[PDB]
Amino acid sequence: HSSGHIEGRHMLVLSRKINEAIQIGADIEVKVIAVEGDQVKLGIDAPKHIDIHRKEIYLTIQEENNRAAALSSDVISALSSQKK
Repeated sequence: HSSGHIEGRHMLVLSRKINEAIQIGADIEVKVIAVEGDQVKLGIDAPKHIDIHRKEIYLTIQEENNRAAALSSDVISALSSQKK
């Protein structure tokens, strides 16, 4: 009550056609290689922790998301139902 509530987790997709691994600031390290149709992308999933950075943000993944962002994919952008 007043916190103590699970605000879930988030996996924010980073598109990288290099299948390299992203190790930033010893907070986030992982390469989850997924099929984006014809694009290969990694994604960072976090237990909704706080995003630590130092001088200049080293993440820019979950701090762009942290709830519901659309990077290197664009789910629906305008009209999330898509009028069909």
